[PDB]
Formats: sequence, structure tokens, C-alpha cells
Amino acid sequence: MNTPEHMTAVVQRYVAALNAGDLDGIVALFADDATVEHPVGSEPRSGTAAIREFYANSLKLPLAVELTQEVRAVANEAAFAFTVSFEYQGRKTVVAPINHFRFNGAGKVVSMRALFGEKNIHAGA
Amino acid sequence: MNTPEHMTAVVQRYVAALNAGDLDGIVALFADDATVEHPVGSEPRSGTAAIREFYANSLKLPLAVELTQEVRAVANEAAFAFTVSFEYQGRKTVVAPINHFRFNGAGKVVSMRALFGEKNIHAG
Ligand SMILES: C[C@]12CCc3c(ccc4cc(O)ccc34)[C@@H]1CCC2=O
Ligand SMILES: C[C@]12CCc3c(ccc4cc(O)ccc34)[C@@H]1CCC2=O
Repeated sequence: MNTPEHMTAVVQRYVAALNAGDLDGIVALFADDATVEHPVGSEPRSGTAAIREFYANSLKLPLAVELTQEVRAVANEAAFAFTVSFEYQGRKTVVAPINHFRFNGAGKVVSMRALFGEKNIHAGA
Repeated sequence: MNTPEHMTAVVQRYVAALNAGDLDGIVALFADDATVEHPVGSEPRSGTAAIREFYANSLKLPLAVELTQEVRAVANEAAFAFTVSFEYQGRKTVVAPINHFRFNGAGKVVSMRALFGEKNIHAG
């Protein structure tokens, strides 16, 4: 099994990597054949190239990402509450998702699902 | 597809029914063919009779429950952060899971999963 400490560390490193604008850092958390599903209910992005593309696009704006509560880690899975803040043309957005990671045997992430809706996107005006 | 309003209010009723020790009310939120998996990793209890006994058992001690952040609701799913507290034999325990609901076409919860580890169980 994965250890909860390893999963929690991966979640923390993922946030730090977002904050550092570190694309290779993020992508390396993932399995070769992982999936990102963003938002929940959309067609999952699949494989390294599509994952790299999703995060490359995500990082076009400077992000302030913040783990808002302790990570919840059990078996081969982790879930976490966080915020992602950004600003474009003088307009602030704070999104509050809850994300879910499944890990494989090697301790790599095999799926990401980002669960959030419109009521979780918060504007500055 | 379910409304985020509806999935959100269901999360509120759930928390309320836990606080109220209102067993019938927790159970009515779930579909006939729902399953509950608590903690993620265990064998899912399945169907109305097994779900009721799951709650009946948890409700042997009075539960103090509260959402610690906004609900997230999208597509047919909601996820929520919360603490659940109880007191037995002179010890207070606080657990902080994140739960995940899937809803069916008719607005009932057809799947629940409680995500928490040892580090989310707190002994004061
Ligand atoms: C600034 C601008 C008009 C307004 C505007 C632009 C780009 C992004 C924006 C984002 C906003 O949230 C509000 C206004 C703009 C244009 C780019 C060039 C231009 O004239
Ligand atoms: C299962 C639960 C979340 C976790 C939890 C509950 C009750 C007692 C518990 C006791 C524990 O040692 C660990 C976790 C729980 C809640 C009852 C309803 C609910 O959603």
C-alpha cells in the first residue's frame, strides 16, 4: 500500500510546485498513464502530454495556492481542501476546490479529480 | 443532472440529521441501491437495511457535526470537509474527514465515501 505520509507529501509538493510555476515538478508527480479530470464531470485528460498541456495552460497566470486544511490520506487515495488565487487585469479570483488523488504502487498519481462548481469561484467584485 | 443547490442542501440536511440523531432522516437521503464506504478501504455496506444499521451503530454516541468550509458541488457529485466529535468514557475524539457523495437522477445519494486517515483522528 502507499503510506499516508508519502501521499500527504505529494499533495504538499503539488501545491508548492503550482506556486513555483514549476511545470516539470508537477508533471513528475503523475504516472505515465494518469488522468486529470477538471472539472468533475468533464472528459478526463489522459496521458503525459495532455497532462503537461493542462498544467502548462494553468500556469499561464501566477498562482497563489494554499492548503487550507490537513490532508486526508488512506489506502491509495488522498483528498484535500485548498484555495487557488489569481489576478487578471486587476481582477481577483479565489477558487476553493476539493481535489482527489489516487496513487499507484510506485507512489505516482494515476488520477486527479478537481471537484468545484460556480459557487466555489469567488470574485473580488 | 442534479442542481448544485440541491446537492448542497442535501449535505446540509445530512449534517443536520447527524446532529439531531435523526436516523430516519439520514436514511431518507439515500437511494434504495446506495452504498456507504467508511473508511475508504472497508467493504461497502449496501442497500437501505445495511445503511440504516451503519448509521444506527454510529449514532450509539451523540455526534457533534459541522461543515468546516463551503460544500463543493458539481456535475452529479459533492464533496465536503467537516469534523465529527463524540465523548465516551471521559475522552473527546474529533475526526476530520472529507466525504464524497454521488447523486442519482432522482436527487438521492447513491454513493457515500468517507476519506480520513489516522492523522485525521484527534484525541483531545
Ligand atoms: C485592456 C483591454 C480592454 C479591457 C480588457 C483587456 C484584456 C483583458 C481584460 C480583462 C478584464 O477582466 C477586464 C477588461 C479587460 C484588453 C486588452 C487590450 C485593451 O484595450
Ligand atoms: C462516518 C461519518 C464520518 C466519519 C466518522 C463518523 C462517526 C464516527 C466516527 C468514528 C471514528 O473513529 C472515525 C470516523 C467517524 C461520521 C458518521 C457519519 C459520517 O459521515
